[PDB]
Parts: sequence; structure tokens; C-alpha cells
Amino acid sequence: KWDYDLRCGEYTLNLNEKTLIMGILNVTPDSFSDGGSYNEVDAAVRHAKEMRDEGAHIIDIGGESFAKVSVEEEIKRVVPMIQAVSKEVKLPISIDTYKAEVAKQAIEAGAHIINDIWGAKAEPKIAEVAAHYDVPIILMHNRDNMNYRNLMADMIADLYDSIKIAKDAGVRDENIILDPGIGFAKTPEQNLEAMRNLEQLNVLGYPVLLGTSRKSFIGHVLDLPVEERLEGTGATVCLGIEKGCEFVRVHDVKEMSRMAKMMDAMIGK
Amino acid sequence: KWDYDLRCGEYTLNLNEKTLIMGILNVTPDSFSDGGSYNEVDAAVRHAKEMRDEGAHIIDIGGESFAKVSVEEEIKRVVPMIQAVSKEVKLPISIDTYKAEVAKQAIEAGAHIINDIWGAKAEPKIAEVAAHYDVPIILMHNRDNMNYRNLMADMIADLYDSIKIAKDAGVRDENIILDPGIGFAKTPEQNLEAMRNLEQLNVLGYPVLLGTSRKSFIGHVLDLPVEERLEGTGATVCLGIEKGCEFVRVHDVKEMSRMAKMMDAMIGK
Ligand SMILES: CNc1nc(N)[nH]c(=O)c1[N+](=O)[O-]
Ligand SMILES: CNc1nc(N)[nH]c(=O)c1[N+](=O)[O-]
Repeated sequence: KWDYDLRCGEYTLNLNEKTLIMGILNVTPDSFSDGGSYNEVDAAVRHAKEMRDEGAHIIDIGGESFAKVSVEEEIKRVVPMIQAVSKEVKLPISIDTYKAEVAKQAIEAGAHIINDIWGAKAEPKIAEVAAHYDVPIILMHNRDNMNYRNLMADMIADLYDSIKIAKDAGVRDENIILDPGIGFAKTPEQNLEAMRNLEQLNVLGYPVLLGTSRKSFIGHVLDLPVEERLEGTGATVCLGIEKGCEFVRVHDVKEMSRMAKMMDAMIGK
Repeated sequence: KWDYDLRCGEYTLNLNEKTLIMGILNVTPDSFSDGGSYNEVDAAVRHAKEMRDEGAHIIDIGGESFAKVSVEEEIKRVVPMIQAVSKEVKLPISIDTYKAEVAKQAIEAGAHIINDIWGAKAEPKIAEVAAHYDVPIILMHNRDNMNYRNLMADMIADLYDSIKIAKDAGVRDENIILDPGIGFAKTPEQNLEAMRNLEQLNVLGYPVLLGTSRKSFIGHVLDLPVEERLEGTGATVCLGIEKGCEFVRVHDVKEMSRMAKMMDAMIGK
């Protein structure tokens, strides 16, 4: 399906061999620090190690989500975490940020991939940062409103607008990944419709990452709280893989890695 | 999709509303009994109650699987269990047997559905029993050999041979359910191919039940023992539902009911 691998500097990810698991780093800050304090960084490193041991392929690290923080404060949180994880855990790191300056400092600190929940629309200079460092960037579907004329047609148009911003900044096709933004600017009903129709995104010709883990729409369907959503997350991961996604972004790496390996064997990936 | 409901005597199962969950009753016999002894029956009733509370729609009960047993001995085991479950748990019961006489006595004891792992081929009179009591019968794909010319084409031919045996005995179309027999007369590789192609079975025009729970092919893929196959079972259940199956036969009812409910919401069932 893919005639290239994802080049992540010292690491390379094959897009044809298996579904790639992105583990969500828990990044809980210490209350009396703005810092790369031992407790907060050590906890993050331990968590990165555990996700690696349970089958993660990428570690996703962010700096907001928790005391309110300015850009300078966000960088001071995320940089020490990227530095320590990048030294201690041999996996590529994605930086979860929509801000150009955070992206830039995170890459300088050791991050390999930019993960942007606003798809280069909140701060278009992030695509300039991406193009310059020659890193993959994930362009997620998101909007400041839910006024769809036609959900899937509109998602694809919106994503194409993100692709144009990136390509116009010099991002190469091989460095673009798309994501439907499940749970962003969508009703519960719309998140289900997007899942049901996820294979449409494949027409744009880029790899697709799916983020559904523990999201409210699963709670809407099952009437279950956040800590009781493993089975529902699982269903979303399996459907996403059947519909052709190359990556899943998940909290529960052990369980979802197993589900994904089984799905891969069945579909012939 | 279906213009009829499954009529199960006092119970009715709708085939359009949700994926139907068949819970596998654990049926462990007491060693010094041939009997409906208290320990063995009480344990079965407790297990049926738990599966009901966790979302099961049907309870599957068998008499072999454990001391060796003749037909008379198999009936003496299963009848007391069917009697007690049928009195205490308000769900339809399927009798897991390929033997005409067991089926007949089980229905007399209160069973609603015949679940036949040999698809009326081991004892064709079982279809006569089915037609007479006007009960649904599950015709599973099975063979005494793995010599396929072409796996899916051969499974469909084999299943059609089962359908012909049932219809020739007077079984009505509305009382036929098919099952691909995952883990029967198939290599691990063939069980994966069958999963990947399960939607072909839908051309025959009958509802489909999928049984994958905890099976060796999942162990083959994940290199995990029987008690560590929940995530793999889950993947198989999700793929089966996406490929249009109406029932799943499972050990872990809580977890698989949740997965199935989420899948149903996504696919628009
Ligand atoms: C950084 N956060 C995310 N990133 C991507 N790419 N997709 C998501 O669904 C989410 N998410 O749900 O939070
Ligand atoms: C009674 N046992 C079964 N019955 C059906 N219908 N399908 C199965 O896969 C199995 N099974 O795997 O054991």
C-alpha cells in the first residue's frame, strides 16, 4: 500500500508491516514547579518505559491538557520530558502542540513528529517548522464550530485545507499524516458517523492516525465512565484498522497492541 | 436486513436491533455423579445468571467437552441443567449437540435452539427433530479433513449441503442459522482467511453466528495462553460484526457485550 517508510531521523517506521501504536504519555505536572522536576519527569519516563515494554511504537508528549500555562511555561514543561524520554526510551516521540514555537523547541529537544490538533490552522507557521526540520506532521481535523452541511464531505475539504497549508510551506507528501479528529467539533452522533465512514479519508492518499481512546462518545454509547471504556475503545480501534488506518493513538497500550496485532493478522496486513 | 424475528417459543429474538450474545455455559461435572447433582447444577445456574446480568441473550449448554460419556450419560448430564436454567434464568437456551436423541430430550427439557457442530451431517435425523419441534438450528461448518481446493468456496458448498439436509427434513428457512466453524477442520492460516472473508457467507441468505472465543488461532497469532485471549477474541468479535454476523458465541460476556454494543452503534445496527 505504501511505497515509502516514515523517516523519523534515527528511527524509521514501516507503514505496511503492522498497525502502529502511539502511546499517550501521562504528563502530570508537579504543583510547585514549572520545571523538569524529578517527580514529574521520573513519572513520565517510567510511563514511557512501560508503554514501550507493552508494544508502543511512538510516544506522544504534550505540555497542556493542571495549572494554566503560557507558551514559555508550556515549553519549560515539555522540553525536559522530551529530553529524558528521548535519552532513556528508544522510540520516536511526537510533540502534541498546535503552536509553532513549542514545536520548534520540542524538535530541538529531541522530538521526531509534530502532532497538531488544529491541523496547522491555529498557527500556520507550524508547517514552516515542520518543513524546515523535515519531520512528519499529523494534521488533525478540527473546527471552532459544528456547522456541517455534510459531515464527511466537509471533513475531507477541511483536511485538504490543512494539506494545502503544509504543502505551501514546503512539507513533503511523505511527511503528512491525517487524522479525522474523533471527539473534536463533532456531536456524539457525528463521531459515530465518522467512524462508520472513515475509509473515505483514504482517497486523499496519506496515512491516517485514529484517536478514539476513552473518549466521551464511547461513554455516550455504553453509559460508562472513563475508566470503564477499554472494550469500547477496543471496538473503535478494530473498526479503524479494518477501515485502513496506519496508526492508533491510545492510553491502554498492552490491550490495544494485542487487539491491533490480531486485527492485522486477520486483514492480512 | 431481516424481515422476520427468530421465534424461540416463549422468547423472540430480533435480528435487526443488536448483535446477539450467546454465552457459553460452564458445565463442569461432579466426579461421583452421573446426575443433576447439586454442586454441578447449582454452579451452572449461577453461571447462567451471571451471563444474563452481563448482557447475554442466549445460553449455550452442552453435555460433552470431564469423564467419558455414552449418549444416555450425556442426556442425564444435560437435561437437569436445561431444566434448572430454564426455570431460573429467563433466556432462550441452545443445546450444543450433534446427536438427534440428545436434541430431542433437550428440547423436551426446555431447550429452544439446536446448536450443531456437525451441521446435521453427523446425524441427519437431528434436522427431523428440528423440523418437528419447529426450533431454530445452527448449522456449523465442519469436516473430518482439511483438504480444501478453495477454502471459502468449499465452506459455502459444505454449508449448502447442510442447508439441503435441513430443508429436505422440513426445516423452514426462518429456523436456519449458519456458522463458519472457526477452529474446526481449519489450519490457523485458514481460520484467519475465513475471518478475512466472512462476509461471503451472507450470500446464502441466512443469519450467521460466529464462534471464536479463546480459540487456538488467537493463541497462534498473539503467542498467548487461553486465559490471556480477551483482546484477541475481541478483535475477532468486532471483525465478525463488521462483516455482518447476527450472533457471537462467547465465554466473556461482560467484555464482549460491551464491544458488540459499541460496534453496533458505529455500523448503524
Ligand atoms: C493530541 N491529541 C490528539 N491527537 C490526535 N492526533 N488525535 C486525537 O484524537 C487526539 N486526541 O484525542 O486528544
Ligand atoms: C458448540 N460449539 C460451537 N458452536 C458453534 N455454533 N460455533 C462454535 O465456534 C463452537 N465452538 O467453537 O465450540
